[PDB]
Order: sequence, then C-alpha cells, then structure tokens
Amino acid sequence: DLPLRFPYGRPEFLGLSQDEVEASADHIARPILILKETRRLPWATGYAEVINAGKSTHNEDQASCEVLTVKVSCHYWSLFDGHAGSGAAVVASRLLQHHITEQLQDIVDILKNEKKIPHECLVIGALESAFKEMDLQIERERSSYNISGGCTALIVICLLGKLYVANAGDSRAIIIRNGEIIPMSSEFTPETERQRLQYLAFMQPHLLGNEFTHLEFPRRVQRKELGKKMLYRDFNMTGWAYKTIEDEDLKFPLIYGEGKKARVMATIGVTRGLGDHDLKVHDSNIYIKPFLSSAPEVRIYDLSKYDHGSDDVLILATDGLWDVLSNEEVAEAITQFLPNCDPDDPHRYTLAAQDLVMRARGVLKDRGWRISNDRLGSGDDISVYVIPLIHGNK
Amino acid sequence: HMSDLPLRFPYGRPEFLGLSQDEVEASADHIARPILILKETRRLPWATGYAEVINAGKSTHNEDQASCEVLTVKVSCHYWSLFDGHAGSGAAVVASRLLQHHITEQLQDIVDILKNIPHECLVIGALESAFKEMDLQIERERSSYNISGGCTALIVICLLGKLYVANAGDSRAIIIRNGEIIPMSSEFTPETERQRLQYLAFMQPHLLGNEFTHLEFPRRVQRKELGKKMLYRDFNMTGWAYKTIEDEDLKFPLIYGEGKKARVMATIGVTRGLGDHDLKVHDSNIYIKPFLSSAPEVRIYDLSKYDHGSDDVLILATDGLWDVLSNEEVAEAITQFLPNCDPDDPHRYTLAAQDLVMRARGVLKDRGWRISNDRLGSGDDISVYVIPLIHGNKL
Ligand SMILES: [Mg+2]
Ligand SMILES: [Mg+2]
Ligand SMILES: [Mg+2]
Ligand SMILES: [Mg+2]
Repeated sequence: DLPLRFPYGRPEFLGLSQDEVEASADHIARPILILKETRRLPWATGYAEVINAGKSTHNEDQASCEVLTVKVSCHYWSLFDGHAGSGAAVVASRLLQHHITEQLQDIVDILKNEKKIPHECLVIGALESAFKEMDLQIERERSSYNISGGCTALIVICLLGKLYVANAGDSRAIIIRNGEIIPMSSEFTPETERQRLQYLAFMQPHLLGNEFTHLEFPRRVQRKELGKKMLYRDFNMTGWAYKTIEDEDLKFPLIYGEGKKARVMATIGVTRGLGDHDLKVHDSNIYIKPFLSSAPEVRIYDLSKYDHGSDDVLILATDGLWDVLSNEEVAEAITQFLPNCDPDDPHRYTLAAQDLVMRARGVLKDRGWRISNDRLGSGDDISVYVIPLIHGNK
Repeated sequence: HMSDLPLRFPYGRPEFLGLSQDEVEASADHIARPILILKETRRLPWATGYAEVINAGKSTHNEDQASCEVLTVKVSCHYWSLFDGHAGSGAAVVASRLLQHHITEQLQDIVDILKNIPHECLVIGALESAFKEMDLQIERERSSYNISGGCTALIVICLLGKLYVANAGDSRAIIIRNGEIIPMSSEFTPETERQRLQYLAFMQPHLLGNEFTHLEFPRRVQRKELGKKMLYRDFNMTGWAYKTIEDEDLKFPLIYGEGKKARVMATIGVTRGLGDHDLKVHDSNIYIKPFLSSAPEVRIYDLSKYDHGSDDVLILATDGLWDVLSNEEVAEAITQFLPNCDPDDPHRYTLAAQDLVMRARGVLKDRGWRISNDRLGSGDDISVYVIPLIHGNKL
C-alpha cells in the first residue's frame, strides 16, 4: 500500500548492480557474495554473506560499514537480521548511524576534553539512546512508509581507541585474540529473557489477552493435569517447584519451546531489536511489541591494552552463522585459515569471512545443506564481518 | 497496629549460644560491646564457628539473628542462616525460627526425586519458594503478632554433597579455598537493583504517589534547571545521556545516594529480604514493600570437585563485617589465623569467627571504634559463621 523508505538491496559496499543482486537470491545455488578486493573497507574489514535456503524470498540480513564524523572520526560496523520482511533491516542499515552520530555529538566535547560519570558511560548512553531513537523513528514512519517487519541490531563503533559493541537481538560478536575467545555480546531470546518477560506479564496481565499464562511449565499443560501437582517456574525462580494446576495454568505458555527455538507468545524467537511495532499473535489482536525491547547491551574492548597480531579479529555475524557453528569452531576456522594468507594481503579477512560462511552454509546435494561431519548446514541468511584488530593498535 | 499485638517469639540471641537471659543482658552492652562466641561445651554441626557482637548504640537490641541446625527431609540437610534485622528484631527472630521449616517442607516435595530438569534446579526452586513462603507467613501472622520490622536473609544448606547459598539482602558469603576467594553471593542494594526498581516505577507510576520520579540524575535536580539539558539515566540505560528537565524530573529521585547511603524512596538501603510488609516512606502513605522482594539468588558450590583442607572455609557474615572488611582482608585474616590452631581443635573455627568479628569491630577510642590503620570500625551488629568445608568432603 505505502511506499518503501529505501529500495531493497544488499550492502552498498558490495557494489552490486541489480542483476548481480538477483543472481544472489538463488535458494539452490546460494552464491556466497564477498567484498571485491578492488573495494576496501575500513581496517580492510572482510565481509561475506549468502541467502537463506528458501524461508524468505529476499536475504533479510543487512549491513553497513563506514567512517562517521562526529562534530572526531568514528569507525562503524553494523548487522541487522531482519524477520517478517526486509523493511526494518534496510531502514536501520541506513539510518541508525545518523542516530549514533547525533547522540555522540551531544557528548563529543566531553570526550575530547554527585555521581561521577566516566566518559565511556557517556558513549554507552549515546549508543543506548541511539537504538531507542532508531525505533520511534521507525514507529512514527510506519504509517507513511512500508517498513516491513523487524530486525535485530548488532553494531560496533571504534571511538577514541575503544570498541563499543552494542547488541539488541540474537546476532553475536566475539573477539579471537591469540586463540582465546572473548565474547563481546549476549543474545536476547525468550530463553535468556524469560524472567523479564514473565514479570512483565505478571505486572500487566492484560498484555496476555486472557490467552496466555506467564508461568512456565516443563511441557504443555492440558486439562488432564488440572488439580494435580506439577513443576512450575515463575519470574522469581531460576529453579522449579510444585504447584497445583488451577485453571489459568491451562492457557498457552508465554514462553514455549526449548533453547534457540523458544518463542514468546507462540510468535517470535528473539526478544530485542527494532521494528515489529504492529506484530500480533497468530490470528489474534494481541500485540507482541510490549514484550520486546530496543535496548542494547553494550560491551567495551580497550584496544590500547593489547598489541594485536594480523590474526586477532573481531567476528560479527548473524545467527545464521552461530546456529550451526560454535564460538570454538569459528575460532578454529579463523586461526587455521588466516596463517595460510600473506599477513599484508588486504583480501585476507574477506577470504576468512568467506571461509566462515562456507563452513556454515555447506553443500546442497539430495539430503539438504550439509556442512562438516554431515551436520545440517544453516538455512538462514548468513552475514559475517571479520574485523582485524591490528588496525586498532594504539 | 502491630504495636498492640503480643510477640510471636520472645527476643533472644541465637538459641545455639545457650545464653541465659542474664547472659543476654550482659551481651547488649554498647560500650564494652562484648563479642559473644559459641561455648566449647556446645558444638555446632561441622564444628561450625560463630561469633557475634552488638552494634555500637544505633538500636537497643542486636538485630542480627542466626540459626544453625541439621534438618531432616522425610535425608539430612545442614542449615546455616543469617538474618540482618532492621527497624525492629521481630522479623529476624521469626525468620531465624521458621524459615527452616519452610525449607524442610519444600524439600520434602522433591526428596523422592533427589535420592532416586536437573536436580540442582529443584533444590534451587525449593529454596526460592521457601523464602517466598516465609514472607507471606510473616504477612499473615503480622495481624496476630508483633513481627516488627524486616530482615535480610542469607542461608546455606548442604544437601547431597552440594552447598546452596541463597541470599536475599546485603549479607555476603565467600569461600576461601587455599587462599583464593570464591564469591558465593551478591548483595541486593539500590545500586545493584537500580534498573529493576526504575522499571517497576515506570510500569506502575502509582507506586511513586506523585512524590518521586523513576529517572536517575547525577545530582539532585533543582527547579532552577527547568528547561536545561542534564544527564539522565533510565531503566534501560547503563550509561548516561542528555534530556531537557521537565517538571516531573523535579520530583524526588526513586534512587538517590551512593554506597551505603544509597536509598530507595529515601527509606531503605537494602532491597531484598523478609518482612517490612507495612513499611512506609518517611512521614507518608507510600508503601515500600512493592519494590522489595523476598526472592534469593542461589549459588551452588559442589563439595566433591575438590578435597578441602582444614582451612578451607565458607564465611557467612552480615554487612556489619563487609562494610569495613573487604573479601581480601577477610581472606588475609582467615589464612593468617587458622594455621595457628591445632587442626583437631573443635574450637578452631569459632576462634577464627571471633578474630573476624574483632578485626571488624575494633577498639574503643575517645573518637569511637577504630580498627587497623586508624580506619573507622564497624558500628553495626556483626555476626560471622566460619564453616569448615572439610566436613563436606566426598565419602
Ligand atoms: Mg532474518
Ligand atoms: Mg537469522
Ligand atoms: Mg540490622
Ligand atoms: Mg547490618
């Protein structure tokens, strides 16, 4: 009905032209696109991506990477895993950096120059406000532009010799530094956020629409067990204890499923990010957005405290990577791939990124996408940054 | 009112001290501040050490309470507990007598699973429910008995070779194992709980009674700054950003202060525990209890992954100790003291407990109580358990 805020596409730094773009969206070939060696990114950052194995017509991942000027320079990398549409992810790929820039400008003069407030806390609050302000802008432009769906957001900035990794979703950032894995992010899923979700449904039961219960049970409760004792978990418990099933325990659980496929209100499997303002429950007028948050967790890495080698890297990747490769596998692939490349070859990290995507996507024969050890490959969109920390050395 | 009701229990010191009430009287001296230790004639489970000392004058009674016994689930469950009472001794006395019965009963619900979802998660759950049920019982009995004030609750059980440390308050548990400090709990303060507190006030603004705002500011906002930009911090923020000050920012902050002066609606400086069901904001009608919680955090230490020594101890203490002694000073004091008593001396850990209390309490000057390096001594009630992990070893 309404116009697109921006045309759909792939990251601008891939310099694709719209016929290249549609050769990319091949669900059976799944071509791995990489940054052309002729186009260098900040810090010679490597990038690689690939479309899902069928579940959405378009690659709903997006990514932006550039050097911001704050009136000081600020390096920037972003990944947005869109869902239920490409809209939010494209909008955030273009506009979040503007919000980050505006928030940093409020505080840039404190940075170059009664609760005591460290300067990092100002930078963190600028990122925190920037995510909040990117939402809101999506919220208010919903009714004028077709900004479909929702997206997670994972961004990194390098400001004054520190990395700030700010995550609101289930993408993941890790540093691989001389083989050790430094996690720079945590995921926001119905699993990791259960207590927050439960407590909010408890404090505001009208958000459940008399269709869900905020209590969590080992398996689905059917009227079969009404009046029997059963294990339950409330927002205040990490553990389990017994309760007599008392009618309302019959409703669909607010949190259901195990692990990576736990879902809030039978609908969404990630609890933070942007968009999803009008997202409702399957065939229902219950809104999901009260339960989601745009608020990112922000972690800091001081680049000045370590002399990083050619192989010490920050990996940014959407769940498409991490859904099949552990942190340890990614570290093993990185540390085994990069020593085979000339350390002064600017393409190194793109090829490392291509290696990671390859190892998560796999090869399609007749048994579906398989990676190493005959494991199912990832059928999701996969986007990978490989950021060489050697260019952040003081 | 509660003042018209009889006491649920008479005031006393921990039962296991076997103090006659002449001895109890002798112990509530605020000038000599006598350090009470466990009589060698009364052994505690695991030869557990215990020492305590009354506050320097800020309340007529020692408002700490402590309970130590071997419970039986119908299996054996060792139980140590500290309650830092406030605004009265009633909650802490009641909790020191009745929380164990809630624990026993919640454990009975899962005892058959234990000796025949991970099992730890069931023990954890029982503790979390027991705390909720010890509150609630206080909440109902409130109407028939004078269960004054509130208290924090730090408890430890040993069940089937694991220690569960359930903390709701600002007492602290640490293991000192071969000189290293293994933290077994986190305090629940207006600072550590800021975002929970702010978000609850955001969700339920009626809890502020139009006297408070949920936003935090680097200092108290003055009316003079209406319309100007100021750093603020909201519930979803760890950092600070700018905002224009808008009338509602002039209300008194929900969280204001730093360290132990940090307070919630200018009334309470600890945010978890039992009791306080009728606690109200300083001169007013705003109830504090909606922001309080009885839910402990539970941490597990597996007593089989390590063959513990004579000097490997779990230290439980109320903030009377941790307010003037850091974890490392406590570790310094344990590792310096315990090597100097016969390993087979059953009074070993009570003496270490006493030494900890004494190192926190200090000596009396014309200026007040001072510890080492002319530092100010603790003026609070101090209660310390030294629990020797050697008694938790395999087999
Ligand atoms: Mg997606
Ligand atoms: Mg994905
Ligand atoms: Mg007290
Ligand atoms: Mg105290």
